[PDB]
Amino acid sequence: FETISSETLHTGAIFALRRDQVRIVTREVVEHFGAVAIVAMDDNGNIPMVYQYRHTYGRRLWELPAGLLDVAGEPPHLTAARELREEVGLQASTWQVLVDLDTAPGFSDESVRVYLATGLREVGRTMGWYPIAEAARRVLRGEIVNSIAIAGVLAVHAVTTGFAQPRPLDTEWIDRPTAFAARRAER
Amino acid sequence: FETISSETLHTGAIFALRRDQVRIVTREVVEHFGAVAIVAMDDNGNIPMVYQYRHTYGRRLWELPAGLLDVAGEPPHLTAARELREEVGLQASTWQVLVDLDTAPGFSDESVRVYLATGLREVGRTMGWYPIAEAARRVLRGEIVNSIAIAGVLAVHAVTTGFAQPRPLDTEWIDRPTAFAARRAER
Ligand SMILES: Nc1ncnc2c1ncn2C1O[C@H](COP(=O)(O)CP(=O)(O)O)[C@@H](O)[C@H]1O
Ligand SMILES: Nc1ncnc2c1ncn2C1O[C@H](COP(=O)(O)CP(=O)(O)O)[C@@H](O)[C@H]1O
Ligand SMILES: [Mn+2]
Ligand SMILES: [Mn+2]
Repeated sequence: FETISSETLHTGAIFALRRDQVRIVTREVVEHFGAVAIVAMDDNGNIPMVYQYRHTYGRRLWELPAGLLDVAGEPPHLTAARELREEVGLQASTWQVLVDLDTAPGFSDESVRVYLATGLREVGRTMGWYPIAEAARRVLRGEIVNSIAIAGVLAVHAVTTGFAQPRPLDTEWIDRPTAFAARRAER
Repeated sequence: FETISSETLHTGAIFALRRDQVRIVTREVVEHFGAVAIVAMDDNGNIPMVYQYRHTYGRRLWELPAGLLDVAGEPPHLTAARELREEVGLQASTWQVLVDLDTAPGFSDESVRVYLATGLREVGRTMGWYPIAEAARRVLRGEIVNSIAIAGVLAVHAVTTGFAQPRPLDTEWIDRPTAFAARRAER
């Protein structure tokens, strides 16, 4: 395939809308910053989750601590470590890559890197703590629907059961977004 | 919270962009049709997956058979049964709800219902067949990143391991989108 022409329709606060012609076909893309989420597992197999209101659905959803990659030039896991601290007041000595997910491949370039933080330390000075098995059962019961949350909860669940393994921080993040950030539409 | 004012910025082919003022805060929302995906598991624990090019990432991704809810008034599982047939040429006698996922809760109202189709029959007249365990290991290895795919693969993996259970077709789909379809911006 090949992009014959790109046309920017709208630039917003956190994303930009663009319309391209391909291969001929029309493809409207939503350029996003990209984001990072954290699955902080403690010594007893529990992870913290936040209950946040999502205007898109008009209700609160259970999710993993997460943030947008809106900090130009800042390393993803640095962003992730900051959000973990600010969201649930936790510092972690060990960071690994749990799972990368492309949220809506159909119309957006957003990709989210989910980290697995361990060696937890309570620092600083709404949310709840869930045993991984429960968080997982909550997913399968529809109580956790946020795609990022589902991916992280079930991934660490595969790890906690010995089925799979975490990964190094230098693991390549293939689809990390760059378009919107490259615009640098701020001043 | 409360929407003080909604402003439609752009209506596209498969989604519409809208900007609302809330509670005051600005929230730009991408109205989507919603979609359905299928995890068709055969008598031996294998599921079919398609390899499709995603312009948003400029490469091909491994995904579950899926379709947009662009068929006005058509029941979701009917849409799902049609896509399963057209995508991998399979008919299924048993349909259950596996998992619902809200793709990018941060800026879109898109929600996807993932079904678990069993009692498979090859009908009709690129894709591949994967043992659930492998598909799962592929997710944890980053070879499967599509959020819908990750959610479906790992969910059916929790079911195949006896950890969780599928669900009835009448299971409420809380976040099923309605905004864009309610516009009926076609003729
Ligand atoms: N980002 C986009 N912008 C404009 N049209 C899109 C689009 N993404 C998909 N479409 C389209 O919507 C219709 C069906 O698309 P797909 O069957 O590729 C969706 P799916 O497998 O990605 O869920 C096609 O006719 C095509 O116009
Ligand atoms: N859909 C949207 N439209 C306009 N601004 C948005 C937005 N979604 C989030 N923002 C915002 O981006 C900044 C941080 O947002 P959040 O920390 O709520 C993101 P996250 O937990 O949803 O990943 C806020 O200053 C706010 O403007
Ligand atoms: Mn956040
Ligand atoms: Mn499709």
